[PDB]
Amino acid sequence: KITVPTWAEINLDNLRFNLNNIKNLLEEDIKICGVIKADAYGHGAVEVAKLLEKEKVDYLAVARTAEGIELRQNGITLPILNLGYTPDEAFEDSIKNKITMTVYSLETAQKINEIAKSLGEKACVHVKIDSGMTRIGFQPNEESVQEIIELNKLEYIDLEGMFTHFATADEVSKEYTYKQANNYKFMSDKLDEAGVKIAIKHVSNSAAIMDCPDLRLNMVRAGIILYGHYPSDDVFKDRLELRPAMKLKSKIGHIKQVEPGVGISYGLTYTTTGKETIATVPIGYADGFTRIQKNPKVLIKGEVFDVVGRICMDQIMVRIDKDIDIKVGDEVILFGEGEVTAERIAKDLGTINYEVLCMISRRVDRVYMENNELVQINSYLLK
Amino acid sequence: KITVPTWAEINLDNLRFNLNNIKNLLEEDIKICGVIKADAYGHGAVEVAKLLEKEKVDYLAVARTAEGIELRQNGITLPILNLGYTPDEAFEDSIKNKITMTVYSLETAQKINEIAKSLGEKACVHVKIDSGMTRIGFQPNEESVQEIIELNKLEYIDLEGMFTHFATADEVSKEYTYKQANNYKFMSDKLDEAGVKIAIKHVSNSAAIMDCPDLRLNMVRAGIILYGHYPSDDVFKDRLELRPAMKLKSKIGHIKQVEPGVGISYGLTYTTTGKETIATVPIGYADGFTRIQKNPKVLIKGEVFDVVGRICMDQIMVRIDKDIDIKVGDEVILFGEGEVTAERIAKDLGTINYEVLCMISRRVDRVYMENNELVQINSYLLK
Repeated sequence: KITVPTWAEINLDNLRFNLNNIKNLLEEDIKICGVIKADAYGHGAVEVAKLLEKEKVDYLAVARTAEGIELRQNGITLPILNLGYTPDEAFEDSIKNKITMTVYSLETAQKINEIAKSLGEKACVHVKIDSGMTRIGFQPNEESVQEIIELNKLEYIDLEGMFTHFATADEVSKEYTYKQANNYKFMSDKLDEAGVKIAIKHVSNSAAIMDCPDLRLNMVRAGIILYGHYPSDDVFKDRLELRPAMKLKSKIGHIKQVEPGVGISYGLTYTTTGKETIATVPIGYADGFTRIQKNPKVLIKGEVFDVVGRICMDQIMVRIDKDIDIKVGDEVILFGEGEVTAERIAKDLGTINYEVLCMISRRVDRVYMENNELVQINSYLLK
Repeated sequence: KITVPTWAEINLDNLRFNLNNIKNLLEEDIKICGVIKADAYGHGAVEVAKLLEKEKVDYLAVARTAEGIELRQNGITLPILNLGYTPDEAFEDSIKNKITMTVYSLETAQKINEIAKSLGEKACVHVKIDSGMTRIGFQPNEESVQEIIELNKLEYIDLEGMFTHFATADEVSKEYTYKQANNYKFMSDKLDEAGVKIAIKHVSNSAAIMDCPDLRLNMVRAGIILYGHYPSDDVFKDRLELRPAMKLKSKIGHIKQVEPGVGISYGLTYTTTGKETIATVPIGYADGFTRIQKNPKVLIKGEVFDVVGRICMDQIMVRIDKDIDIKVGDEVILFGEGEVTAERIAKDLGTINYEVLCMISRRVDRVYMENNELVQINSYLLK
């Protein structure tokens, strides 16, 4: 089966578990969007979507046209929303591929409308509101109320949805978040006033789903929690119980004994003290195991070990100070188990777990496990 | 043509320029191995090999079996070396695809042979000597020589080459490097003494190529210089002229004016002081524009601007203070031009230009320019 040295193992049961737990927090009538943007946060968008189809999620969310197109190429039938910007050049492909678009200007809706009209297709859109992330969206005002009314008028535009996103929900203070909600409420009340039916309204991310039950609306958007990681440590964790789905793994490729005072790797930034046992592992920075780390660690045979020297593009060196029966080809865990977590690496980096998950590079095959079985291998390099 | 928001643009003319100069440094006998591990350090391996084949390089190098196989699968016929570890699981595929394997043990060589025997195909190998980077390779001792002698005696092994790698060649002092060279010399002398023929002997990287003219053997391996970047700032730069080949480009997707005192993006880490023009660009950390950056910058319409806020997965915010005529849709350059360099980003990060080049995500399409013409677009996601 696995012919790569380094790979990412995704446990399907875990995803199933997480989602079901997610469901137990929701009333029968709240739609779930599974956010699988960025190759499903590194987990593999196509496979996750398949799973999400099996489990009857309502919506899928992507960041890019191609990302959605990818799923469609692989026979995904669920509804897809592109959470972000769609260049004019992609409008036509979006329509043809049934990618719901996000819009924050009437101008855009008009170009889209022109294209759909040409194709004799109604193009479906979701309107973003800027409630204070200040990233994309209509500003929450009367003009924008009018602009939206005009938008909804266009034929060849089906204004399915309206949504906003939250800056601060993962944090302890929800003041900004509720303030963000009112601004959305303002847009909602007004368009409703003007008789504009928007079928799906949604504002909640993972943190909001956990922390903020009064914010359901039509749909919620789950991202990180789907993969068994928390948004922050300040969310109400007891509310939702999670297993991480991913392990980053590798194999010992060389092991040897090194004399005292020998330097390792580029720059010779480490030297052995005494005779040391050194294992080389074929993962490096170009796999997404970043050189920036500083206190990089690995798990072998249940023991944590320090990565010594400079991390190379394709390789790392590890010191074996505990004594254990190891040999070339034994498995190594970079994160995903025990003490080695995406969270740990992230803290060391000063980034967030989301980035570390996303970091896994193209050449790392994604290997899928179900009921403790290898069920699927995906290469991004090979046919 | 380009339907993606964010792409990497590769100038072939630049690679050709870079190679030529490199070629200009060498005798009419010294082989070049084009080192294209990690998707050609991110520039797209297949396309880069194609060019390399066109300009007649001798050998190609990669980090993984699949990287080699990807090339083969794309019609590349040049000899390929996997500089790294090969798993047992991958031996059959290497033999079949004409991938030269690096070997640093007799035991692994026997295993290869046994496999080569059953396929009826001679398996071609290069032996790695550990001369002081302590990564992979034989220890340079007599016992090693003996084994190599033994190795060479195996039937479906063609021992084509021997090589080592340098830790500190990019440094001002070359004491370690020459020290490393001697160890190799030792191995090479002993083996000649034993009459083991060894067709290609090689040790030099880009740095050695530039500064260490005496270390050509049969072949030198060029990586970083091929892409028009320097291994370190301490090399003899003026001995080789380079143009960088890659540009990370995105497009403006939202512009707005922001009231004073208003927070942007995650955790509201930036607050607006007065009325500020803010552009939203569809690149983020999951494209490899890492969140880790303390001082992210972007260049638009000739001018550099600060990225403001925490970087998102797929999005950033840019503060436009100087006045220029900009329109949603206009191009944005993250790196590859002028003041915005990979080196800058690297310095900020605390890393090296090599990692930045590598960080480019799967979803960033690779766009190839020749003669000021777009000539090829590549999606890693579609088709």
